[PDB]
Amino acid sequence: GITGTWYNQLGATFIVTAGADGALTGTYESNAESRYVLTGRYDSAPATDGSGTALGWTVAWKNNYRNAHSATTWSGQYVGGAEARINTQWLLTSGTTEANAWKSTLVGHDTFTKVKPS
Amino acid sequence: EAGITGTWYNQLGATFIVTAGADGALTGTYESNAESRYVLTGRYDSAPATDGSGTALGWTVAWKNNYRNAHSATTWSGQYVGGAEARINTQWLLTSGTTEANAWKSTLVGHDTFTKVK
Amino acid sequence: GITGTWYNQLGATFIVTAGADGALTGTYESAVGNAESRYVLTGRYDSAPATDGSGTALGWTVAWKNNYRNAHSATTWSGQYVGGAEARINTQWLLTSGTTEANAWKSTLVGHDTFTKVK
Amino acid sequence: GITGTWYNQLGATFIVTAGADGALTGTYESAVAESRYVLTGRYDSAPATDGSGTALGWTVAWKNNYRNAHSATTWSGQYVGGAEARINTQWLLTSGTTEANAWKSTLVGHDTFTKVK
Repeated sequence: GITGTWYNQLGATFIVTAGADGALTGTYESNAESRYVLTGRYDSAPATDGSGTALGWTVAWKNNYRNAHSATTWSGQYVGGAEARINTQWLLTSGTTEANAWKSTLVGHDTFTKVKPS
Repeated sequence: EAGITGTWYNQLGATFIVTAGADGALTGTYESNAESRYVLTGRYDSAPATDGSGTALGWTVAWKNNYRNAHSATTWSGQYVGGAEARINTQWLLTSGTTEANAWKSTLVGHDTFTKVK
Repeated sequence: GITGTWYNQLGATFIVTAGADGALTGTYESAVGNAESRYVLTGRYDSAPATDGSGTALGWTVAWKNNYRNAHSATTWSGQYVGGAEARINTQWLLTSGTTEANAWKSTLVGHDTFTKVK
Repeated sequence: GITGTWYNQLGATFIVTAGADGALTGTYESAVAESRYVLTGRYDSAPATDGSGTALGWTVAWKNNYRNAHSATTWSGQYVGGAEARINTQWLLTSGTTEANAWKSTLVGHDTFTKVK
């Protein structure tokens, strides 16, 4: 299932818990210095025709050591299987002035698995 | 104060009801009637820069409630811009649960803007 | 309907021609209008849209190199033209910058632009 | 290093020429003959020589003489050279829609192409 410790293709660590009511809660680490709170939602009653499980979550990149004045949201689906994975697309929006709002948002794609790259 | 807590309306008649807590959290509901209401959660920067920049945030809605399930989730990533005409400018990703064969068509992308009045 | 001069919300200027079975050509520049700010674009559109009231799908690219400047990057816009009532072109875009592999995660910006034949 | 034939993992093939002027022109076959479409776009014809990749983008409108999906895809990305050359992209697919359905007009995704079939 979704609950557990996941790693993306860059070594970041996604420690998540999926609650019964549809919640996602946890920590995202890019040690404690580099660790941040997360929260999100997931479809707690997915289709039964082979489709994956829809979900999303948010990290604001502030903690007690640093603040980058930004937030990433990941939107994706869990795909169960021999090598379970969470395939996401993400949007990183930074706090900008109006003048710089056109370049406020980065987009990318993260694949999470249970194994950490070397 | 952060200025985010309250009711927000988008360009299509949707209604976003949120509370911004002291620990950086966003919680609330997103709706159109009970059949159209859904839970949300997210994060925001509680210590934004003081150089005129907006306030980074993000939130997620999974499209299941007690009355229906679209096997889908939307994440909104963006920033709060205070002032007379406060607004929250976002970009969103809607991922549907799909089979892998159909995964290429799993994610819709768009943008929404929210205001305090309709 | 697509052939013409369009402007986005930030005042960029898009001069485009739609050819017989689907080509888009033209140029893209800044509202300042200096030549150092002008770039080539190319793209495609649907030359036989539906007859049910739906818009016309299209897209194009600009690489941000010209004779004066090189940002080592490129934007693509994807959208639809919808006619009558004041023609509009509603788009989403992607800007990719050349990066080392180590920085590829930060290579791409996303946004949206709406163009009208009015400034 | 861009000119030639590129493949994805979905059975798509495209043949492109990277012109000395920055143009990209070619054909995109969505299914390995009634499935071929024109492609055109642009790329950075003087990239850096510091390890960075080469920026590029292209479009395909899904109409040909035999069929028409009333839609178009744009890919934005970069070429990475070397023994193991790649084109790494993000893409957007927009369909023609009525305004009532415009909220659902655009799909987003990513695709990587290689020189090895």
